[PDB]
Amino acid sequence: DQFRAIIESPEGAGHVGYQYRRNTGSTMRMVSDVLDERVSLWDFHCDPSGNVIQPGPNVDSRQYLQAAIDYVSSNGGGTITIPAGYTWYLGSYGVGGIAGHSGIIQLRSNVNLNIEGRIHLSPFFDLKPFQVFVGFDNGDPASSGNLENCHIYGHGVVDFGGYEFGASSQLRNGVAFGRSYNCSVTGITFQNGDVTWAITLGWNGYGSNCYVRKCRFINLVNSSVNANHSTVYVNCPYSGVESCYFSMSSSFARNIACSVELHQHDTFYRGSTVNGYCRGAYVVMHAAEAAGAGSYAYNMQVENNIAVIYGQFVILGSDVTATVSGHLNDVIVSGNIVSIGERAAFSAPFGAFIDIGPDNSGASNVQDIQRVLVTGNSFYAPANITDSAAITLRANLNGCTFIANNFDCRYMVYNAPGTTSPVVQNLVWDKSNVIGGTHANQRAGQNLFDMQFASVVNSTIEVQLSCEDLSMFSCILFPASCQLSYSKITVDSAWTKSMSNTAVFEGNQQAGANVYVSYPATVNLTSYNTQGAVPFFSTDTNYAWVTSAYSLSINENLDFSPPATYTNKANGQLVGVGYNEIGGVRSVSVRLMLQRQV
Amino acid sequence: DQFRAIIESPEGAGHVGYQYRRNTGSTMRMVSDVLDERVSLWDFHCDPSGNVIQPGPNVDSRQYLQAAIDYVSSNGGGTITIPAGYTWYLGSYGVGGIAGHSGIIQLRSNVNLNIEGRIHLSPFFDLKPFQVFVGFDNGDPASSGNLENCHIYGHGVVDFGGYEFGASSQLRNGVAFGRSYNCSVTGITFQNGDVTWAITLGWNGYGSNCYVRKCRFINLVNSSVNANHSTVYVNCPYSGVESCYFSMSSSFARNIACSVELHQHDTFYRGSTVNGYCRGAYVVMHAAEAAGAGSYAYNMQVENNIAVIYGQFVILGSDVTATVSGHLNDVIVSGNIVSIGERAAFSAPFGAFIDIGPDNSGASNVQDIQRVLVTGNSFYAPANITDSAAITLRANLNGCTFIANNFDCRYMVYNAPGTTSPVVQNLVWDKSNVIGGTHANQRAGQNLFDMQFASVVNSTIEVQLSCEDLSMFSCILFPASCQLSYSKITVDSAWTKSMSNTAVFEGNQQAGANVYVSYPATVNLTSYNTQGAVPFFSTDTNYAWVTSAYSLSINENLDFSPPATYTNKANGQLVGVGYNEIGGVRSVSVRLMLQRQV
Amino acid sequence: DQFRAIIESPEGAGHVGYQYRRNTGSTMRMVSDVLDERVSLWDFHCDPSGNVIQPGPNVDSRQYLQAAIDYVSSNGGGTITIPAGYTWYLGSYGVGGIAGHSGIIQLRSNVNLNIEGRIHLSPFFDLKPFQVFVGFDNGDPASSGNLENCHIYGHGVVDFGGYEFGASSQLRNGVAFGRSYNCSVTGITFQNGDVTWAITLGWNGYGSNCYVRKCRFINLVNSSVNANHSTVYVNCPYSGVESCYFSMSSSFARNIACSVELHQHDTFYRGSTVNGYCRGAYVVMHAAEAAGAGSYAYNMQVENNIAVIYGQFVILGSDVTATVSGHLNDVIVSGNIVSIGERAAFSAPFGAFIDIGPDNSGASNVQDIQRVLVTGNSFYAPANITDSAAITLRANLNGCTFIANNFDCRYMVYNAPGTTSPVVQNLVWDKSNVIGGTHANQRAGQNLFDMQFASVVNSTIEVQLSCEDLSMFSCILFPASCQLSYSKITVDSAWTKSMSNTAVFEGNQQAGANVYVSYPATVNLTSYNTQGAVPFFSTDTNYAWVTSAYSLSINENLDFSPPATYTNKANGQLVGVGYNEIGGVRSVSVRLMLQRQV
Ligand SMILES: CC(=O)N[C@H]1[C@H](O[C@@H]2[C@@H](O)[C@@H](O)O[C@H](CO)[C@@H]2O[C@H]2O[C@H](CO[C@@H]3O[C@@H](C)[C@H](O)[C@@H](O)[C@H]3O)[C@@H](O)[C@H](O)[C@H]2O)O[C@H](CO)[C@@H](O)[C@@H]1O
Ligand SMILES: CC(=O)N[C@H]1[C@H](O[C@@H]2[C@@H](O)[C@@H](O)O[C@H](CO)[C@@H]2O[C@H]2O[C@H](CO[C@@H]3O[C@@H](C)[C@H](O)[C@@H](O)[C@H]3O)[C@@H](O)[C@H](O)[C@H]2O)O[C@H](CO)[C@@H](O)[C@@H]1O
Ligand SMILES: CC(=O)N[C@H]1[C@H](O[C@@H]2[C@@H](O)[C@@H](O)O[C@H](CO)[C@@H]2O[C@H]2O[C@H](CO[C@@H]3O[C@@H](C)[C@H](O)[C@@H](O)[C@H]3O)[C@@H](O)[C@H](O)[C@H]2O)O[C@H](CO)[C@@H](O)[C@@H]1O
Repeated sequence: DQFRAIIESPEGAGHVGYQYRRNTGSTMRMVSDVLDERVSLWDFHCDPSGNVIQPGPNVDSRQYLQAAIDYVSSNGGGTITIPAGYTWYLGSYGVGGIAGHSGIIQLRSNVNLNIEGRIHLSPFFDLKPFQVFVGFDNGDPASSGNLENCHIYGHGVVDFGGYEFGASSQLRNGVAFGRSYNCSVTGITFQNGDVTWAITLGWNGYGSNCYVRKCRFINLVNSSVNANHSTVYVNCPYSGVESCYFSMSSSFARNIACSVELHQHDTFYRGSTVNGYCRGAYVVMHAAEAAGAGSYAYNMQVENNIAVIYGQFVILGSDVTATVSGHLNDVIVSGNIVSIGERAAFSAPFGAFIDIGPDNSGASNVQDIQRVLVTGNSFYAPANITDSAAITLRANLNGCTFIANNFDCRYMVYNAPGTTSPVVQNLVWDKSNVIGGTHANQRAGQNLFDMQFASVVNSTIEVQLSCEDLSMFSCILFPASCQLSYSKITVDSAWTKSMSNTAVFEGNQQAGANVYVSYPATVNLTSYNTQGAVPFFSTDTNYAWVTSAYSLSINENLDFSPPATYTNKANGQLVGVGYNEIGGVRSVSVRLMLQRQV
Repeated sequence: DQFRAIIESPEGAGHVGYQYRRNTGSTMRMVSDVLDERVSLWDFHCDPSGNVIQPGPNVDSRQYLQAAIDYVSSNGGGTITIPAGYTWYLGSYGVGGIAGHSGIIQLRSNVNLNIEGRIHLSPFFDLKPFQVFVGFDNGDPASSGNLENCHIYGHGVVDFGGYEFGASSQLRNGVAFGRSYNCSVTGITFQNGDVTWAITLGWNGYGSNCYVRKCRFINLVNSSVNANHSTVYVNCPYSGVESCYFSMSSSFARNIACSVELHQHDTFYRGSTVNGYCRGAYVVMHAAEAAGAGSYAYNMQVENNIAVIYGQFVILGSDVTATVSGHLNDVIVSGNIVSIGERAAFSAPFGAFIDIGPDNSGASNVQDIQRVLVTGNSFYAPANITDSAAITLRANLNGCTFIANNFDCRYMVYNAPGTTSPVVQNLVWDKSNVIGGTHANQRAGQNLFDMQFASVVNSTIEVQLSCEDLSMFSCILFPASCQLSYSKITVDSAWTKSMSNTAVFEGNQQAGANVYVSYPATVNLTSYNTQGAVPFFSTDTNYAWVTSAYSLSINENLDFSPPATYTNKANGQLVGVGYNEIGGVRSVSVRLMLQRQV
Repeated sequence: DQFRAIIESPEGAGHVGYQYRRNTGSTMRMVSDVLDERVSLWDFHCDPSGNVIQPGPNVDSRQYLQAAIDYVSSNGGGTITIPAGYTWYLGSYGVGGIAGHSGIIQLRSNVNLNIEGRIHLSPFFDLKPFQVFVGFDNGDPASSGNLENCHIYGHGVVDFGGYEFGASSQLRNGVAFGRSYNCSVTGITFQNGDVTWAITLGWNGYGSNCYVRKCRFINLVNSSVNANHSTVYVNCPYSGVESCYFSMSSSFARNIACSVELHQHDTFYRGSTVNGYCRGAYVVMHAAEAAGAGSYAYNMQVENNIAVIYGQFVILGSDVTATVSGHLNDVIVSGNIVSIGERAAFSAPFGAFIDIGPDNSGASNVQDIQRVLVTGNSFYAPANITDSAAITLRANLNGCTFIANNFDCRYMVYNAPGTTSPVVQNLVWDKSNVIGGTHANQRAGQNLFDMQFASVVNSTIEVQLSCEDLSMFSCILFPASCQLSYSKITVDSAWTKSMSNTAVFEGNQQAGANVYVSYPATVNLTSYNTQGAVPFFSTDTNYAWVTSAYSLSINENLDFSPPATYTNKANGQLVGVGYNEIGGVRSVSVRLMLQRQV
């Protein structure tokens, strides 16, 4: 039986003819040709005699998956399926160029992985570093070639085995695409680990068009050893994260974990849900990462996300090295709904919607951050969380614009006294920002806008309360150490009638030539005796800076009326003309709106 | 011919050898192994002798599809293809655990359906209830196990046969995922029915990570019998609807159909287009649904949708049962563009962008709704639609914030007089909301903000017109039955010069100690005779509450000038100091901005 | 060997039995049946004897791909794979109905293309027109049938060969879906050409539910011959573009290329990144395109995009033909972050966030554009780019509303003097729009809001600076040729103290009966001699229109004080009552806020 021998051999399929649907005009093929149109791990998961090996906890699938990728790479590419209904364990390190990255599998250009089954790490990796899928082809990323056109997708799962880090200095990753152009991860669930990142895109600005979409990241920090975690790190331009789910349950994640970092221009983070993390996203130009795409991170978008976090939602930064200066500009943060989860005050990093963070070494005088728009977001922190702010402004800021947000937390603008002394320019807080009332009555000894800065210039703060909080010391306070110039600071009178202090300038900074200010105050006045039109003058002489003032109080009297409006005099008194129906010296205490140049 | 017999048998493929692309290092397989990597309905759509059966209107495909799902379930899962180019009819009910749900097909964990062809309901189902795909495994959902990792996707179609409901009490559904974790529907067209829902996600808070993406829902209500319709009902957290299309053509849909309901925390509805529906989305915490995820619906997002509807866009609610109280908070509604379609006034449910709706029994004193941000939306209703409002505020409200919207409809804030008397707290209407002019000249007898409430506290209404409408009775009216306290109510003077009434307080509520108000009014004044500085006093004594007023009128006179600014007196007169170049009693009628504590 | 003959024949696979996974309950099939479940180009890419032909630059694959589409069409449809690891060249025109469209491949209903490999145009097409994939079935689109349920998707590539246009009048396209219902392109990279469009959806309003998602468009203009380019043209309703990437590198693209055009109702452009283009999106109702969906483009959404462009971001338009009038309304532009790329002033079309453009023939008196909301966007242009505006308002406008944007460019509102004279209604510029300072000191001879119109009615401009720019001639200027009525124009005083001109009305238009205005000015006053309450009067008589004015200056004097507030007199003087502690004629120069009816 010669024909029998061929048919039963591995070339058997190549001798059975086939023509699509018996169509006379279709290609006369062999069964093997049609089967060759697809490829799976089963086609490489075999022993040296070619007998298929069943996957399992006792089998290391690494070499077989690598053989599949290497082969498909050699044919110009394709898509390898990792079959559903099986768990495929990885139990050794890869070799060659990915060894320097603690790599397991080496990705190759044009070779996609359709992961329908589960990929699981074996206990070999317990307490060890690892990067599961690596797209670099050299231990030195600077000498690595590119990875192009590599997509990982499916309904499958990458499971990191639950193993803790062995040492804080170790690094662990799921997918490092490397110097990556047109690469993506879609649909995959990454779970059950203690890792540094789940996915990294690009390398120091090298790369383009890399995306993470519709992925889940679940419980990826689990130990006190883990130094730091950011689930997706975007280090190439024209790249981003969309429609993903991020969840952590460990206490440690609330102190160290961030969902996304955006580190190059034209990058985005949109439409995603975050729970249990410390931080939402870093948006930062690191000078050390400026090689591939320049020293500017611009066109940065964080939009339409949903988050419960314990520290800061968006952290802005930029820094310098010996020879390069990083710049961050043209950022939009819009449409996000964010809360600080239930926690004790000071039990996690300081709660904030926006943080202007110092560099990794703690320097606050290196940053060049400007042209940032924060608009149409909602932020909430529970009433007990003292450490919650719309913005913690902890390093030099060259501009940030807030319009039409709803911020319901302890502070609006904050920086800790006796820490950094930021230089602030072009901070714009529009009157359309609504200040919520959750923290009313909690603010004893506190200033709602606590302006603990070296200096403030070209800034606008338009304070509008929407309910009373008589516990606060002031709506806005500038310590004497903070210079203030070419700025507009206003406090709307609504809900302020009973406040002893509204705006406080501890160095009398509101007297500056180009400071435009208005706020309520209580003023004692006394009139002359004259019947008829009669002047009223303030008893105090603290108003040399006031350009006009007007009454916010009713007049309980019949026989006279104080002035509706006032100007000042050289000695610092207010003066206006009221009316004595009957003569007599009058004395009244009136609530006035004090105005300077507005 | 022994070998011939084996090759022609069903085990024939298992005797033909194959090795991928003749690669010496690839697995030596059999053709059957490679074919076994995929699975379709054809592999189960056969008679008892194993002969394939062709689908068609005369064939019930249910048992075969169920057999396929049951089998793949037993192997740890996979994806069953429902082939393109065929219509597969379902013509009987399923059995076992899904019978209590009028179920047709029972879904099982890890078994995906790739629907490329059409699934059609046979006339067996005419006038009957049905739920086409059911993920519960018990008639009692409380005793049901979970459905996990079940995805339905493809370019295919579920067609409900056009059959009307037989009775209003019947229920019909397309996909009920059940107690559903990591389940989704993507790409599918659901059409041609009279159903209650197309898709339901979760059960009373049990479930997670369920999504509906890139689906179409077309003509899914067609009869007067249909009691109610919501196309997608999201009843588990961390779930949502994205990039879907919803269309109805029936008149009945304009009165009963909603596109989406969001009923648990961290849920979303984004980027979708709606036409022909009554309602856009319910966003509600039902106490009766609080078992799986708690009694709070928070982190609720409705964003970037496009809608033509006939009733209300977003309906907020919360309610209670004997032992549980539902709460709704931390909601964002942003970036939506919505219109009321062409219709006669009062011909469908009352038109609204936001509705604060009573509970199912009509109770308006059970709701706990707060921390809602409505920002950056546009709403339009044609000029004839009397029943159109930015917000219909019909039940107790604990807070809602409007910033930077464009509302072009009959009313801004409305509630019907002599219906409910809501208790209102923390209603914030920022001055950045633009009020359109489509309904100018239509408002005879109407108040633009009709404050028909029991009480209003800690609220802000900053009215800014952008064109004249002298037909309206007032910009804002508070009936004497509505208490008003700790609130700010302002009417900007632009386009108001000719209005007889701007703000109306029928119980003189603007006199409250912590009410901050400003609005224009016309006032008659008379001066004393004195040459020189001379007082002017109002003829009326209705101004005991005014803290200051200033002129909005020019002075046509040469020989005198009235005061630019006024205060009040104990008897309720305004008083200010003007100037008589020549003596004489003066009498003038002036438009003033009346101010209280602002 | 009779059995051998059958097995080796093209019917061989139809004689080898198969039963899925040896399941006794599965269908007893033949291998051919299972292989027949899929279909690829390999099944048709053969010679007349049925021998497979290898693709390559020397092989025209067109006829084979067409045969595949024609065949699958005949079976009710399916998905044809274009295999990965191969480049498939097209080298001739198609025949029949697509010839009138210079068509290569004719698409057919229900036949999807899964493009995993590359499709490349051969040099046959150099200097020639072409439309690669055409869904029309007639040379005359008006006589064409529909294309339904056609999806093109995959990780593959359409490469236009780099060939330049041969003549400016030629047209080139990638995918013309035609009269297209439920058609889409997903994941595909279109690159390396000189084309008119990459994708067109619909035809003159005929079509529905067509989408372009997750596609890349790279370097699709390369010559001075190319007349015009818009990458995706949306010409059917309920359709749009989402999550796409658009990049150009040619200088010509900066002058002629637009990323998207939206031309019918309920269409969108979202979540996309654009670099190197002239324009972002046209949003236009062309009367010539009103056949299929009506003469109104409404529910138009441009949201959450990222762009670097050289001309205009969003261009609005509508026009008329002999018998049809186009209307554009109900548009939202929100959440976009856009910059003008580095370029010399006037070196590309005039930079703008919004352009109200004239029609194709240059007519500016045909447009009906209204109910547009522009909110929560950021725009930046470098300081040297004189030709940069938030809005270039160059044709009649019936309404546009700006709320809560950040605009950092040369002009806010602009139209060139001595060009068109638009009639403007319902232009609303809310005070929540933040005006950036990049162009401070660059504005010599320029007006920030340059109101070069025939007339302005029912409009609001609330100017708020956030830093000083004393170079500008004025904040807002109306030439005498521009009528102004029923409008509100205000200039906030912050950063204006040193400006000689704030608001300028060259025809004294601010005196209109229903003009509501406020702005700062410097005024010289002189008092009478009288000790005590004493009048101050302006020296100039230019204030007959002023209803009130108040001091923006401090009083450096001890012996007297000028009035805090003023009204006017019939002769055009201001007058107020100040106070002389000691008698004497006083003379002062004061900065006042002039107010009319506000
Ligand atoms: C400036 C820089 O090194 N950037 C890295 C980036 O590094 C981050 C750093 O920005 C900071 O965020 O903290 C974390 C700590 O978790 C990172 O630092 C750690 O990792 C870097 C990167 O690691 C090296 O380079 C990789 C490409 C190799 O695969 C890896 O084996 C290792 O050689 C390391 O230099 C630090 O010492 C370590 O603390 O990380 C991103 C994402 O991986 C990378 O793109 C960028 O170059
Ligand atoms: C409190 C509650 O029952 N919630 C149901 C939800 O029910 C809605 C209800 O919220 C209201 O919206 O009106 C509609 C009417 O169209 C619904 O009520 C109708 O359906 C419910 C649910 O049906 C039962 O439970 C299902 C899980 C079974 O499959 C079904 O066979 C039936 O036993 C019913 O109790 C009402 O009497 C009926 O009027 O509906 C959602 C979505 O299905 C569900 O998740 C939730 O538990
Ligand atoms: C009114 C109109 O013709 N609309 C066309 C649309 O045409 C655009 C036009 O709106 C303008 O934008 O400039 C460009 C120039 O690049 C277009 O005009 C050019 O193309 C049109 C359309 O071409 C004809 O009709 C197609 C359906 C055929 O496939 C083609 O072979 C040709 O017969 C042409 O009439 C102009 O003369 C030419 O300058 O284009 C869109 C998208 O294709 C189309 O849907 C709409 O009908």
